Amino acid sequence: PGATLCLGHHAVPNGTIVKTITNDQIEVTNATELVQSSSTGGICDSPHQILDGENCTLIDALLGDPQCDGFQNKKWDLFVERSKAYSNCYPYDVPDYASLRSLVASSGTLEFNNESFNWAGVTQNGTSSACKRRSNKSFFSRLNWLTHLKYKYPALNVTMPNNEKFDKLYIWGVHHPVTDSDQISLYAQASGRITVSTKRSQQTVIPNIGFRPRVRDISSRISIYWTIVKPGDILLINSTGNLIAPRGYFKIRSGKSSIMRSDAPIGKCNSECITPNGSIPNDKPFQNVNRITYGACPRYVKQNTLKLATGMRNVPE
Amino acid sequence: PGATLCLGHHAVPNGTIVKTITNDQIEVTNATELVQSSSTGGICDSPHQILDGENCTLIDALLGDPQCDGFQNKKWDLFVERSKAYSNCYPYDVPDYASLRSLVASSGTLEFNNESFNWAGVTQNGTSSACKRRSNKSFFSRLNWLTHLKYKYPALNVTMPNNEKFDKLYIWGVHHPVTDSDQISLYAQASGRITVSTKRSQQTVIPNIGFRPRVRDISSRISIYWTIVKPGDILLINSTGNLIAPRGYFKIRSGKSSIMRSDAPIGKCNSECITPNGSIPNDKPFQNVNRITYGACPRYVKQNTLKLATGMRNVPE
Amino acid sequence: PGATLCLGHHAVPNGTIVKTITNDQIEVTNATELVQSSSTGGICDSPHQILDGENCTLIDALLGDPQCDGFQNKKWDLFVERSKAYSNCYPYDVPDYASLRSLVASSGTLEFNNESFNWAGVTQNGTSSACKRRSNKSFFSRLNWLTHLKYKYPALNVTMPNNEKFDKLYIWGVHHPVTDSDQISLYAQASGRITVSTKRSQQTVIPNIGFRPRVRDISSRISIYWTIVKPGDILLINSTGNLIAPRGYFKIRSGKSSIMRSDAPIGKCNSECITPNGSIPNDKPFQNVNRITYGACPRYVKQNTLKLATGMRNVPE
Ligand SMILES: *[C@@H]1O[C@H](CO)[C@@H](O[C@@H]2O[C@H](CO)[C@@H](O[C@@H]3O[C@H](CO[C@H]4O[C@H](CO)[C@@H](O)[C@H](O)[C@@H]4O)[C@@H](O)[C@H](O[C@H]4O[C@H](CO)[C@@H](O)[C@H](O)[C@@H]4O)[C@@H]3O)[C@H](O)[C@H]2NC(C)=O)[C@H](O)[C@H]1NC(C)=O
Ligand SMILES: *[C@@H]1O[C@H](CO)[C@@H](O[C@@H]2O[C@H](CO)[C@@H](O[C@@H]3O[C@H](CO[C@H]4O[C@H](CO)[C@@H](O)[C@H](O)[C@@H]4O)[C@@H](O)[C@H](O[C@H]4O[C@H](CO)[C@@H](O)[C@H](O)[C@@H]4O)[C@@H]3O)[C@H](O)[C@H]2NC(C)=O)[C@H](O)[C@H]1NC(C)=O
Ligand SMILES: *[C@@H]1O[C@H](CO)[C@@H](O[C@@H]2O[C@H](CO)[C@@H](O[C@@H]3O[C@H](CO[C@H]4O[C@H](CO)[C@@H](O)[C@H](O)[C@@H]4O)[C@@H](O)[C@H](O[C@H]4O[C@H](CO)[C@@H](O)[C@H](O)[C@@H]4O)[C@@H]3O)[C@H](O)[C@H]2NC(C)=O)[C@H](O)[C@H]1NC(C)=O
Ligand SMILES: *[C@@H]1O[C@H](CO)[C@@H](O[C@@H]2O[C@H](CO)[C@@H](O[C@@H]3O[C@H](CO)[C@@H](O)[C@H](O)[C@@H]3O)[C@H](O)[C@H]2NC(C)=O)[C@H](O)[C@H]1NC(C)=O
Ligand SMILES: *[C@@H]1O[C@H](CO)[C@@H](O[C@@H]2O[C@H](CO)[C@@H](O[C@@H]3O[C@H](CO)[C@@H](O)[C@H](O)[C@@H]3O)[C@H](O)[C@H]2NC(C)=O)[C@H](O)[C@H]1NC(C)=O
Ligand SMILES: *[C@@H]1O[C@H](CO)[C@@H](O[C@@H]2O[C@H](CO)[C@@H](O[C@@H]3O[C@H](CO)[C@@H](O)[C@H](O)[C@@H]3O)[C@H](O)[C@H]2NC(C)=O)[C@H](O)[C@H]1NC(C)=O
Ligand SMILES: *[C@@H]1O[C@H](CO)[C@@H](O[C@@H]2O[C@H](CO)[C@@H](O[C@@H]3O[C@H](CO)[C@@H](O)[C@H](O)[C@@H]3O)[C@H](O)[C@H]2NC(C)=O)[C@H](O)[C@H]1NC(C)=O
Ligand SMILES: *[C@@H]1O[C@H](CO)[C@@H](O[C@@H]2O[C@H](CO)[C@@H](O[C@@H]3O[C@H](CO)[C@@H](O)[C@H](O)[C@@H]3O)[C@H](O)[C@H]2NC(C)=O)[C@H](O)[C@H]1NC(C)=O
Ligand SMILES: *[C@@H]1O[C@H](CO)[C@@H](O[C@@H]2O[C@H](CO)[C@@H](O[C@@H]3O[C@H](CO)[C@@H](O)[C@H](O)[C@@H]3O)[C@H](O)[C@H]2NC(C)=O)[C@H](O)[C@H]1NC(C)=O
Ligand SMILES: *[C@@H]1O[C@H](CO)[C@@H](O[C@@H]2O[C@H](CO)[C@@H](O)[C@H](O)[C@H]2NC(C)=O)[C@H](O)[C@H]1NC(C)=O
Ligand SMILES: *[C@@H]1O[C@H](CO)[C@@H](O[C@@H]2O[C@H](CO)[C@@H](O)[C@H](O)[C@H]2NC(C)=O)[C@H](O)[C@H]1NC(C)=O
Ligand SMILES: *[C@@H]1O[C@H](CO)[C@@H](O[C@@H]2O[C@H](CO)[C@@H](O)[C@H](O)[C@H]2NC(C)=O)[C@H](O)[C@H]1NC(C)=O
Ligand SMILES: *[C@@H]1O[C@H](CO)[C@@H](O)[C@H](O)[C@H]1NC(C)=O
Ligand SMILES: *[C@@H]1O[C@H](CO)[C@@H](O)[C@H](O)[C@H]1NC(C)=O
Ligand SMILES: *[C@@H]1O[C@H](CO)[C@@H](O)[C@H](O)[C@H]1NC(C)=O
Ligand SMILES: *[C@@H]1O[C@H](CO)[C@@H](O)[C@H](O)[C@H]1NC(C)=O
Ligand SMILES: *[C@@H]1O[C@H](CO)[C@@H](O)[C@H](O)[C@H]1NC(C)=O
Ligand SMILES: *[C@@H]1O[C@H](CO)[C@@H](O)[C@H](O)[C@H]1NC(C)=O
Repeated sequence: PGATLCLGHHAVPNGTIVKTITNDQIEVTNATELVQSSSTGGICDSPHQILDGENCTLIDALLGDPQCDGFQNKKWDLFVERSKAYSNCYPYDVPDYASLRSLVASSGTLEFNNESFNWAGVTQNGTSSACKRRSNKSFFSRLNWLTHLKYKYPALNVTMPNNEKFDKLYIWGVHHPVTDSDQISLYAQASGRITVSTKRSQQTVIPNIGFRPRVRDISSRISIYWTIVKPGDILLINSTGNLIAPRGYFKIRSGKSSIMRSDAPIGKCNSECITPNGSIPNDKPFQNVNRITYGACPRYVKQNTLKLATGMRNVPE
Repeated sequence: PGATLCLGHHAVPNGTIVKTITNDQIEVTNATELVQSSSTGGICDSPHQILDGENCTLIDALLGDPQCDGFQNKKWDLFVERSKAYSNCYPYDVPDYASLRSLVASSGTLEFNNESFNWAGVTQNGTSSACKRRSNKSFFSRLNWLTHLKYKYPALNVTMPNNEKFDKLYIWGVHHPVTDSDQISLYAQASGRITVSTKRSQQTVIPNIGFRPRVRDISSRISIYWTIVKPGDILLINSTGNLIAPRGYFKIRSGKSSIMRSDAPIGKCNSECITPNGSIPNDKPFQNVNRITYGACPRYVKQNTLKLATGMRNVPE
Repeated sequence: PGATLCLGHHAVPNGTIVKTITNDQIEVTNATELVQSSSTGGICDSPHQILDGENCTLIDALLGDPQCDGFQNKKWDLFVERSKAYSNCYPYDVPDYASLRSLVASSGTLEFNNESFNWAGVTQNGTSSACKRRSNKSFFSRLNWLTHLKYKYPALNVTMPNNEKFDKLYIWGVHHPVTDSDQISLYAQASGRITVSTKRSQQTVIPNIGFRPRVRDISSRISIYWTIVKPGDILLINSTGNLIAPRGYFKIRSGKSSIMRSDAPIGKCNSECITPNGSIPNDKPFQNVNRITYGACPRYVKQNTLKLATGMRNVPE
């Protein structure tokens, strides 16, 4: 009689369909998903330092809009900007806004140091009803609106050396009055011109008098500029009117900081990978949640699912 | 005696040489080409909506050059710009020309709506011998050259609200006269200044009087600018001279539209993939016709040919 | 008794560890390194034409700084800029500096042709103590500082046609005086304005009078601009003061030329691939020396080492 000895392999009743080089649909005993397609819906507050902008854009927190005083000197790994954020100060624009936003986001700090600028012969600390704190007329916290003193505005020619070991970021502005009579009532002369320079750079800006549409009841504008001053260099401000003066400088650092637009709530939890949709697990190599990511994240791909076989071909009985 | 039974495989007299991981030249029984290397030489007019610019650049058709009146309100999937195209109106430049061209190309429409701007106290509809229609002096169809009325040009301070559900694109310009006497004869005052603003943006432009080389016998210039006005925002134009005024707005859409430089003829045929060389079949995954493509196109690669084996190794008798 | 016949394969005592799809560490009999991780430390002077900038930036050699007279009309495949390089002429800036540097680097030539500009009614060849040659006051070699003649500066309205078969690059500038009295003592009128145009382009620049920090004892500045003039086009310079005039044009070529920042010494040797660290062998497909490369170079990758098996699995006795 003898015996029979059969060689074989396992199978399962419930196999999984995968793709190969030669077949778009072949059943294997087991597979694992390589694309992360879901988020928790919230941004975990750990392990990255998250700063929720709430009502404030980064630039409003920089300039010191009345709703953003809580942000002074704060640092972040990720600044989260909300779609509802709105400005509540004097109407302004920033030529190159995207660049200033980027460079501050990347620096990751609003650390500010006051400096004693000698604004000889002018009135300091100008305020406006378009920028209230506690119903008092106010202004951007980090800027100094200079105006005439006893109907004179003598030329400014003011220096601030950088004797630090680090770079300084200066934010400053030019005021564009609505009319020629406004120009005279504020600055006591028919126009201005502002030149801000260092040993290696120069910027001159001309105020442009005229009407813009009313925003928070103001038809004038402020235009915001910035200047970086290296160790051993010197800031020189030379102006005859219309200067929205710096009060000091911001520290500028380098590191891993960034900014993200999201309306996702911040939660008490721990996740390395942040998207605008919320944090996502990062076990998988790929994800199709969002191209926008921050941290140790799977790579964004177009596919919904990619199944990696983890077993043999399934050949059921 | 018994029998002999031989196992074997086919071969062909005429095999094809392919590349593998271990051999740059191995003969197989059959192969297929994966790189499309030829075009028909013409651009098929289907299934994309093709607009042949003929003598007109997109920007000339936008502004309304005399040779481009046939283009009014036309739409396209692909605007085809010809190398022979030339301007036949007042000499102009567009700071950022590439961006205006891109944004209009991408929008895919020249749909224009006239609006009633109140140009109180000036002469409208200025014309020039450098921009003829039917030998009559004329001007860009979408722009309004304003000049003095009875040797006065009172300040303009004109508003146009956007109460639509869509964005409006405004095209406007500044006239740079050749001389101080030209400035006075056109605008009745020594210079101009133009500020165009919205609630969220502002542009001011200064005319610059002086000689440029003659183009179509004109040594002055026009510089072209644009402004996008969102729903609920308001256009404000404030100027004292030198304004080349808008007559209305263009619709701005988003979609699949673009622009291509080509001298290929347009034919009555159907092809999904367009290159400057002409339409190409899109059965193959790769092509080496042109990096510039539009539609469902193979991907551009450097290789002339890539042969995919579709049979076994060929081992002839 | 009979015989025994055993089939087998070789092995070595000293195998090499490689990575595969299924194992990060498997021993093979032999392998070869695919990542170049070392340089010689010097830049080989062959086979590319190397131009060592020594104390000169490319832009200083272009303008004709006193330390850069040896560079006149030189050509390069690779211009090497040293970190110690410094300027020793009148303090200047170049709006778009990076672009002018790039376009000259890419052109690969400082070939300069003088032209006879008719500067009727002004003093030519102005010099300064901030730009010495042999202790004599001097100026940038390729620029012409125009000033008043007998306390007059009549308007300039000067033409230079391009009747060549090639494009011309013109470099020119605007002088920004420190004070209103300086403006008058140099140019005999209260301000300037410079318009440089062609048939297809226009640039106007306004001088901006004021103090900048002293650099080589000068608080004024020069701002440098450029203009390309095509065959058949015409350069037109129209100015009333503050013009730092061109003396001629540079040739502009296209080809394989570039620029690199490096402090590596130049040696007498032959290597196709240049990095800032020095030349590297290019036998391997990859390298981790520097992302910055010039010539026939391996591709930059993050890995230190990638070992390609060149033998079987090593199974020692
Ligand atoms: C089909 O094939 C897949 C892939 O091989 C198998 O999935 C693995 O299953 C094993 C055994 O259950 C898993 O091992 C466990 O992993 C946990 C950590 O999870 C990591 O990866 C997952 C991915 O989903 C993430 O959730 C997470 O962030 C981690 O990165 C460990 O915590 C587990 O530990 C447990 O056992 C150990 C034994 O020492 C103890 O220390 C602990 O007490 C603990 O209880 C465990 O190691 C493995 O993660 C799975 N891999 C993947 C990729 O999912 C399936 O099991 C297989 N299915 C079938 C039916 O055969
Ligand atoms: C060497 O190997 C290649 C690849 O396997 C073989 O090429 C295939 O040959 C078959 C049979 O001739 C082709 O099948 C036919 O395809 C036509 C559609 O063409 C598509 O792909 C080509 C690519 O060149 C494009 O021109 C075109 O845009 C399409 O995307 C069909 O129209 C044909 O239909 C005919 O038969 C069917 C049968 O039902 C009928 O419905 C119709 O009446 C009609 O007459 C047909 O299906 C196939 O396209 C080829 N593939 C490729 C990639 O070229 C070679 O045959 C082989 N050579 C040898 C000697 O063995
Ligand atoms: C482990 O596996 C590797 C890869 O197979 C083997 O390395 C090869 O070894 C052979 C024989 O020594 C080498 O052949 C020689 O190449 C020289 C040119 O070098 C090129 O590549 C190297 C890469 O390091 C560069 O240095 C160089 O820039 C070149 O691009 C030739 O000059 C040699 O010529 C000599 O022999 C010929 C015979 O005709 C004569 O003409 C000359 O007189 C001359 O003396 C020779 O051809 C080959 O380059 C190596 N390849 C690589 C990638 O390194 C190892 O040998 C093997 N190790 C073991 C223990 O088996
Ligand atoms: C130049 O044109 C602009 C735009 O048309 C004019 O601005 C408008 O000025 C009026 C009058 O001051 C403003 O009216 C005010 O509206 C507020 C808000 O409702 C109200 O509280 C005030 O009592 C007053 O009615 C109007 O808001 C403003 N419009 C815009 C769009 O800014 C400007 O007056 C013109 N200048 C001249 C000199 O004519
Ligand atoms: C750059 O800073 C300097 C230094 O303050 C400014 O120059 C100074 O400007 C003032 C006011 O414009 C000048 O005073 C005026 O002089 C005229 C001439 O007699 C007189 O009529 C006026 O009543 C007034 O006194 C002053 O002379 C001048 N100083 C120098 C050294 O030139 C300059 O304005 C600043 N630039 C900018 C853009 O702000
Ligand atoms: C400032 O310089 C420019 C450039 O040299 C001068 O422009 C030139 O002006 C002359 C005289 O009007 C133009 O001549 C005309 O040429 C046309 C075409 O052949 C002809 O039909 C007319 O009868 C006349 O001869 C010339 O085209 C023009 N050149 C350029 C390059 O634009 C300008 O006159 C100078 N301004 C002053 C105030 O000197
Ligand atoms: C922005 O729009 C406003 C409103 O039209 C413009 O302001 C107005 O400009 C005119 C002409 O410059 C001023 O009239 C002039 O007043 C002087 C002073 O007495 C007089 O000598 C002249 O004969 C003439 O009548 C008008 O007062 C002024 N209105 C206001 C409210 O300031 C302004 O020019 C526009 N800006 C631009 C850049 O166009
Ligand atoms: C406007 O402000 C600037 C910046 O504070 C003033 O520039 C400074 O001017 C002084 C006086 O000319 C310069 O002093 C000189 O220093 C050199 C080098 O040590 C020395 O050789 C001279 O004998 C003299 O002491 C100083 O360098 C310069 N500072 C800077 C940073 O540029 C300018 O004077 C002010 N203008 C007015 C009208 O007040
Ligand atoms: C562009 O080039 C033209 C041609 O040279 C310049 O125009 C000319 O400018 C001069 C000086 O500004 C004018 O002469 C002046 O005329 C007035 C008016 O009577 C007189 O008071 C002065 O004493 C002087 O003679 C000349 O008339 C004028 N020519 C023309 C045809 O307008 C213009 O300045 C140049 N533009 C630039 C930005 O440099
Ligand atoms: C995460 O957020 C993104 C961005 O909003 C979502 O992608 C959008 O999905 C909508 C449909 O819900 C589409 O209309 C848009 O085209 C998508 N936007 C972009 C920018 O691609 C995405 O669905 C979200 N994913 C998850 C898993 O929540
Ligand atoms: C399609 O058009 C392109 C662009 O003109 C052709 O590519 C050029 O070919 C010429 C030689 O005829 C070269 O001198 C240029 O360097 C190429 N230009 C570019 C931008 O790469 C191409 O040959 C055409 N292809 C076909 C199949 O017609
Ligand atoms: C070649 O030069 C590069 C650039 O300086 C070197 O890369 C730097 O290495 C230092 C450490 O020595 C790091 O701190 C920097 O982050 C690196 N710089 C950049 C820009 O990546 C590199 O080490 C040199 N390689 C060799 C083989 O000499
Ligand atoms: C943000 O603004 C809204 C009103 O727009 C207000 O209800 C809310 O209290 C503000 N949040 C903070 C944190 O100030
Ligand atoms: C301006 O305000 C600050 C407080 O913000 C104060 O320290 C300073 O004395 C004020 N200066 C003047 C001139 O009013
Ligand atoms: C285009 O211009 C040429 C002359 O340059 C003319 O022959 C042709 O008729 C024009 N085409 C159209 C469509 O107007
Ligand atoms: C300007 O021209 C248009 C026709 O293009 C006409 O409707 C309008 O009445 C003209 N306006 C004036 C003020 O001449
Ligand atoms: C470069 O400058 C240094 C001083 O800064 C000098 O020692 C050296 O001789 C200069 N080199 C050349 C080539 O002129
Ligand atoms: C300017 O200098 C050059 C030499 O660099 C000389 O040829 C020319 O004659 C000088 N011109 C004047 C007007 O001084």
